[PDB]
Amino acid sequence: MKYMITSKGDEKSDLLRLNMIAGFGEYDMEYDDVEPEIVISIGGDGTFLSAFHQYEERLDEIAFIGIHTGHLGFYADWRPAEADKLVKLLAKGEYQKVSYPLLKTTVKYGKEATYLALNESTVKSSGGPFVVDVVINDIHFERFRGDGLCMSTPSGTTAYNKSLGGALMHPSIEAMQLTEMASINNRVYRTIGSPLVFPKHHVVSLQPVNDKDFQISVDHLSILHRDVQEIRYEVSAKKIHFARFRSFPFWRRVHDSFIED
Amino acid sequence: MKYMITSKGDEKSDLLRLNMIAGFGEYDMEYDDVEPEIVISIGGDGTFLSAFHQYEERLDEIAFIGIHTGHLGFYADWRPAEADKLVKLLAKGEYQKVSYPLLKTTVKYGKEATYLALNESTVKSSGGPFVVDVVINDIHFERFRGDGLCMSTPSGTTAYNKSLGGALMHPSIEAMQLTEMASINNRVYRTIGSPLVFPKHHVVSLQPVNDKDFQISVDHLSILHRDVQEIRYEVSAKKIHFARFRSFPFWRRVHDSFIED
Amino acid sequence: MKYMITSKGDEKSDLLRLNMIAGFGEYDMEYDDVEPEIVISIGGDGTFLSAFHQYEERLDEIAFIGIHTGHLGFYADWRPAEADKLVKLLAKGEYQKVSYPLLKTTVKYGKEATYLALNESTVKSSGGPFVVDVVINDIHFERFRGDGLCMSTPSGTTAYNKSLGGALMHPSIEAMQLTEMASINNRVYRTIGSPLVFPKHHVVSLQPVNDKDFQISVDHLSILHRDVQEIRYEVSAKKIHFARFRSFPFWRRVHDSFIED
Amino acid sequence: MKYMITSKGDEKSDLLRLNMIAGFGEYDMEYDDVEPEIVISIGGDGTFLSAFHQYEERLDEIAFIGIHTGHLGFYADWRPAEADKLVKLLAKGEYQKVSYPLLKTTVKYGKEATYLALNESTVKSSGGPFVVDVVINDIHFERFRGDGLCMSTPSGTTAYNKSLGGALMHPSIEAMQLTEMASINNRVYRTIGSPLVFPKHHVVSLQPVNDKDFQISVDHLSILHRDVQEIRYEVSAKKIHFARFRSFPFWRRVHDSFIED
Ligand SMILES: Nc1ncnc2c1ncn2[C@@H]1O[C@H](CN2CC#Cc3nc4c(N)ncnc4n3[C@@H]3O[C@H](CNC(=O)NCCNC(=O)C2)[C@@H](O)[C@H]3O)[C@@H](O)[C@H]1O
Ligand SMILES: Nc1ncnc2c1ncn2[C@@H]1O[C@H](CN2CC#Cc3nc4c(N)ncnc4n3[C@@H]3O[C@H](CNC(=O)NCCNC(=O)C2)[C@@H](O)[C@H]3O)[C@@H](O)[C@H]1O
Ligand SMILES: Nc1ncnc2c1ncn2[C@@H]1O[C@H](CN2CC#Cc3nc4c(N)ncnc4n3[C@@H]3O[C@H](CNC(=O)NCCNC(=O)C2)[C@@H](O)[C@H]3O)[C@@H](O)[C@H]1O
Ligand SMILES: Nc1ncnc2c1ncn2[C@@H]1O[C@H](CN2CC#Cc3nc4c(N)ncnc4n3[C@@H]3O[C@H](CNC(=O)NCCNC(=O)C2)[C@@H](O)[C@H]3O)[C@@H](O)[C@H]1O
Repeated sequence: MKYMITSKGDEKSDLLRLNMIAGFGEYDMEYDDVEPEIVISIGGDGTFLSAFHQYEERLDEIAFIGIHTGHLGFYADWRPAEADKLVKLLAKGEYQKVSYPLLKTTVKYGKEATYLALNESTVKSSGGPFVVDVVINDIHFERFRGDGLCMSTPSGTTAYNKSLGGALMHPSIEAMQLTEMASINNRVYRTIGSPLVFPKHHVVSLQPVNDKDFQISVDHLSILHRDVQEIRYEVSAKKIHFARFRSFPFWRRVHDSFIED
Repeated sequence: MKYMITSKGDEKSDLLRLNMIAGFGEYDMEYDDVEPEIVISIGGDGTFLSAFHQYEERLDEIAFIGIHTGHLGFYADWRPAEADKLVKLLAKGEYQKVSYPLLKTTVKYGKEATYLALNESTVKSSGGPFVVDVVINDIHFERFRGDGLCMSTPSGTTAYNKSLGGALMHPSIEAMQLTEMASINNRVYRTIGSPLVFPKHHVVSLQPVNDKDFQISVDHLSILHRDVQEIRYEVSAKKIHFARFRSFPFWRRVHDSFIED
Repeated sequence: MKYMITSKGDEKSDLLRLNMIAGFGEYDMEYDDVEPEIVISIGGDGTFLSAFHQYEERLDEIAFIGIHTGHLGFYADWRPAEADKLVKLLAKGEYQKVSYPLLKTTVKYGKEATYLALNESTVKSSGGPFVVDVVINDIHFERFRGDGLCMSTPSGTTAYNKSLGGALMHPSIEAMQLTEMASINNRVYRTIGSPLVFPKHHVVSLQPVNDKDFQISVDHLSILHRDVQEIRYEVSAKKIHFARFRSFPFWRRVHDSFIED
Repeated sequence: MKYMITSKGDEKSDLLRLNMIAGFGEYDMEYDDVEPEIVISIGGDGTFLSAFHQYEERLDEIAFIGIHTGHLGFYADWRPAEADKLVKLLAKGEYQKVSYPLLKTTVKYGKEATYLALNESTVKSSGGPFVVDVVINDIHFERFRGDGLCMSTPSGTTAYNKSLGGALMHPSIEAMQLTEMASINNRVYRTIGSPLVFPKHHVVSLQPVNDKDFQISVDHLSILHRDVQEIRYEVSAKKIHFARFRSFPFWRRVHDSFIED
């Protein structure tokens, strides 16, 4: 159907994109980057992230495919040499779609802004000390003092979540995971420490205690928010759809990226 | 209906059991510890664990209730002073049942033995070095060298799993979580490090590399197994049912047990 | 001899300062905040830190004493009710001095600036990704990718170092300790992970790989540095001297601050 | 002078030993495994550990050298191909000696046994729960509940200590480091969590609370001790001496063993 291709912008990725476009010209494939049904990302995981946010308002109409030009990307699971075979299989169709959960961040002021994340959503202070009350389904759970917090999707658990001590979570689990960044823990201040895994329909809310300015980052897009009254986290109802042409299981993907390949 | 009561065995718990029995005599409640429909545990989490394994062959016919005589137990969420009010509400009935996932361990030899866990199932070596290949859905994932491994249920994540760096997982998530015990990690030997969370129908298998003798512990019941060929982990199809009479959410339970109460 | 007193600035601390000054008027004690020999800090650990940096150019001529107005501070080990007994013992003299090691940070450009730390010296990126080569005594040790790094004094190991997984180190050990902040670790990027403890005369140097702008914080005083060519860490030759009037051992101080008091 | 050579016992190591002996026959070198002045270990770190304990009663009269037949050992820093050049340099002499601190474990009963460790000394329970009071210089510091504890030398910090979260410590620092094994931490039971680094002349003592049987392991030599009244740890006055023929710094050794080589 309709398709488009984003590139990292370097020489290698642009040429691959041009060759794939020329290969798509030899089928009934129309290039359309306004209402594509197939979005192809050529680059790394960052490039795939940019492609996701570029089309986040049409997630139900789009299937994503990643090609990695450098080393294996977690979302870009195709080597450049397989691009010709990918063009052919994609042209025919009859591929199966695979869906991963997403995370919804809502920021309220004193107005409401919402964001969608594929990796994670983190919160820090705008300079001063970060102090927030953590409220789970309207129950006050803890007062957090430290560098910040990170709320991860399942496919995000192998990213920033992993470096903060979080657990790696299979993407068929509709959940989100909260991890701490350097929390204070003494006789006066104490947090849970452990990562927390939340199911669908649970709401985690952050409430300022003193400072109301926070730096919020959704998939490394970092925005300063002033006069913040609440940050709410929940598993989104929207999902990202991947076009898959062969078996590449998640735990094998994890093995290749972290153990050996 | 039919019911029975287990006690920690100390003076305080025995007297509470006797008083509850006398209180049950004033209703249409028959004491039966062969085919009870209600099992009451008076003691700590250990006592509740013993009650679970005592009746693990009738989990679908039984609802559990825990009373804690010492401090708050995670499974024993009733104070002794509320025992009279518990007798009354239980006598009427019309309570709602709450189900938690369980973990199935299978041990093969050179014959098959299976176990059911409510907290976790761990594996260590019988003295020599512990070395196992970790296989996920028939895919070889890693070779583990270290002290041992721990596979946790959701309600178990606040137990041994928590002390090994695992994530705390809400019990409505049908999953199991694998955590490492002091793994070797240098240029020659390397593991994933991070905890792993597996959904229903995923099978994690441990395969010996050299030594075939392992000490396997299911809910602190520790058994030596010789001539072991495989240990398989998967989320059980069986579930434990709790009788609940009021709202005591999991994250509030976690807050009380770890933050403050 | 000569003395001065810094206060947190709230009502409670100002009144305590005024009362101690009036008590010092009844001895041969001259108030002098230009060349004091005794510096008294009334507040928390932050107030003590400010007092240290206010007089860092006369460390060999000054002994410090901390009074904590809120909860126990690690450096402020005197309760306000003991202020009168402290005035008396200090007026007589014949107290013993205790010395803690300090950390020297040197920043080079493309010029040289040096800083002295009592808790720690940390480095982050000015927004972009933080990537530095870590060089130990002119040996290239690792390339670090992550949120940042923290170099701690011994008395600092119970502060930020503690929240990043570092070890707690007795202050009689002339050393410094380096800990990571959320490092990337996969098949392509890998760091040591473990904290590193360095003796006197060892030099740890950070060298930029791409971005040359870093946010450097010495005892929570955070400064942006542009066009950075090198950050060098080493145990200082200067030491801070505490006046002590009774036995309050470090591990007891640690017990009171973290286990129970 | 006098010398002897221990081998791992496999074919490769025995032949190397025989060739080195024949090479030593061509100098004024007498083979003597009763009172050697030079001890050569051919194998891995385990083989070097066995050589250390074989001659622990003559540490001041002996210099050690390790040759690694498999991958790089931390104590065995010579490749087999350099054995001929090692024979020659050792025959001449005029080499410089390098000393590493050691750890002294003392076990008291209801009699006294002492052990010397080069890597570490650990303590576990003989089956039941491990519960000990931790006393630092006669000050009660904490009650530990968990799997066990590990007290490490500096050169041991890259071994078991590393896998338990401890810090890596340069061997010129006369110290010992204590790390936890899976400690219980909730509202009722709490430990320090962080590793602890102790200087020379500090004494750490473990005192049983209930069970008095402990499994104590000194450099992987594991002994059951019954009727235990106290386990005392302190930096030994004895030191191990290494013969060094060229610069191979500790942090380079660490880089090669963990980052890349
Ligand atoms: N302190 C920290 N430690 C560890 N990770 C941290 C971190 N701070 C942020 N992040 C993670 O970077 C994401 C944003 N960036 C693109 C990516 C993607 C990714 N997504 C996944 C996934 N789902 N699973 C497995 N690997 C994944 N990756 C892998 O990360 C490696 C690069 N990481 C870097 O940090 N660069 C420096 C700053 N970031 C960027 O400029 C752009 C690449 O190898 C890439 O392939 C965020 O969304 C965070 O998650
Ligand atoms: N090194 C280690 N560190 C941390 N935990 C470890 C551990 N080794 C094993 N275990 C856990 O003990 C369970 C078995 N025992 C009864 C319990 C239950 C429990 N279940 C839950 C739950 N689901 N959620 C939250 N808290 C829970 N608890 C809390 O543990 C505290 C006691 N722990 C102890 O270890 N005693 C010493 C040895 N064990 C026993 O004799 C009996 C009590 O406070 C009890 O209330 C196992 O199944 C493991 O999980
Ligand atoms: N993410 C993080 N997690 C943990 N600590 C972090 C951190 N970021 C920074 N720091 C540490 O704060 C120091 C600077 N601040 C005064 C202090 C002193 C201190 N010194 C010691 C010591 N030597 N030993 C034991 N406790 C000590 N304390 C204890 O820290 C508690 C407050 N901590 C806070 O963070 N406030 C928010 C930001 N900071 C400030 O505004 C002022 C007080 O209880 C105080 O008594 C820095 O130098 C860092 O070390
Ligand atoms: N759960 C655990 N996780 C991590 N380490 C653990 C551990 N349990 C115990 N140990 C450490 O094994 C030592 C005893 N063994 C010889 C060694 C030496 C060593 N010494 C050093 C040093 N100073 N610095 C850096 N590396 C060093 N090594 C490296 O350890 C690798 C093997 N480790 C193994 O465990 N084998 C299984 C059991 N042990 C043995 O049969 C024999 C080899 O690569 C060897 O070269 C102990 O003394 C402990 O320290």
